[PDB]
Amino acid sequence: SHMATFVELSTKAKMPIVGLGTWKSPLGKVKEAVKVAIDAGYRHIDCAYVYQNEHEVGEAIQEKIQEKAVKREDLFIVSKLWPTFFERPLVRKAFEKTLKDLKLSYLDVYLIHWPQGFKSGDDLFPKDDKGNAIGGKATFLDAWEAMEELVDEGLVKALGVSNFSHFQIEKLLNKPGLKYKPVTNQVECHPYLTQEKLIQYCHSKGITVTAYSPLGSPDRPWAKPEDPSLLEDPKIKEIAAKHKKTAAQVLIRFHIQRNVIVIPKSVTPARIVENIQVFDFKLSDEEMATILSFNRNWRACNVLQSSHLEDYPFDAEY
Ligand SMILES: NC(=O)c1ccc[n+]([C@@H]2O[C@H](COP(=O)([O-])OP(=O)(O)OC[C@H]3O[C@@H](n4cnc5c(N)ncnc54)[C@H](OP(=O)(O)O)[C@@H]3O)[C@@H](O)[C@H]2O)c1
Ligand SMILES: O=C(O)Cc1nn(Cc2nc3cc(C(F)(F)F)ccc3s2)c(=O)c2ccccc12
Ligand code: NA
Repeated sequence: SHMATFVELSTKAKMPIVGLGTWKSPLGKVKEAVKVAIDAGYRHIDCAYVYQNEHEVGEAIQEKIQEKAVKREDLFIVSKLWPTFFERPLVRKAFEKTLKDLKLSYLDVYLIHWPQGFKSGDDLFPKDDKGNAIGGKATFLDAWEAMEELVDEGLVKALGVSNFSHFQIEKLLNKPGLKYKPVTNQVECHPYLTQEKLIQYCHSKGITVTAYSPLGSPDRPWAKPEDPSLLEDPKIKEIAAKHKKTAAQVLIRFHIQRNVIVIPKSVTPARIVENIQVFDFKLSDEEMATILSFNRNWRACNVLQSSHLEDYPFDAEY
């Protein structure tokens, strides 16, 4: 039995510092993955409408609660609002489908998945005659206002953002009539993209950071052979070998020691367990400084041609 350390949010709620990622977790395999995770002691599950497996995640959670392996109050479930649903009636609807699929009566955190709004419709990635993203009318500011109502009604404990630059967070924080603040900013983070300035900014505002693709997302479709590879990095493995841990475990522990929440994905039971056995060792300061020095500003998660739309986040330095 394992328990991830808690990171305290500005709402005083306690967010487990390690969680289970579920993107690319196939139907069939994801339900068992969630169950294994829960038995191992995971309490934080990272989900999303756009991952299209929330119902199987729902099945697993429901079955675990019923068989009394875990209570709802101790689970920490996060999901996200996809950019094609920023318009107010759509925000409520998408949230309702997410909540239904997950068989929950409330979410612990509901995130804006990406800052840029997309054209509404029966289409997740609307594009033009080329492959250019088509933007929508409603902005993340519009969306947030609708999301704030979910909090007012007790349907969501807290709100957050994902893939936001500090400029975009500045925009949200200075928004007139702001009712709720983001408790986290979920962004790609790993030794090739250390996010030093964005983490500094977020923490200075009482906003935690959730590190996604911490293993370099080797199963991302668009991966290309020349693309860097964290898990195969010999310097990483070298440090791993020293602590009698795997490369993955070092890549997870890295975030823990920056007080950054981290959500590695796996559907392999052995790996799921391995990924949470990271509270029995420490990386030295020298090791941390070394790992930080690997920064290459390389984004594994940057495949969509969307730099023309107004709220594209990665043009900003941070
Ligand atoms: N925009 C966003 O908000 C956003 C974007 C990307 C990701 N995320 C979230 O963050 C999660 C993690 O990111 P990601 O899924 O891109 O990638 P990731 O966690 O960096 O890497 C997942 C890959 O690593 C493998 N793996 C897992 N544990 C391992 C271990 N101990 N040793 C070796 N290989 C291991 C997995 O294999 P198996 O499954 O075959 O074991 C899988 O192929 C996502 O699932 C999602 O929840 C959010
Ligand atoms: O979404 C995940 O969790 C993983 C994720 N990432 N990406 C890369 C993306 N790049 C974006 C850029 C914008 C932008 F805001 F920049 F316009 C908006 C939306 C996206 S999706 C995908 O293309 C994708 C496809 C299916 C399922 C998940 C994903
Ligand atoms: Na990492």
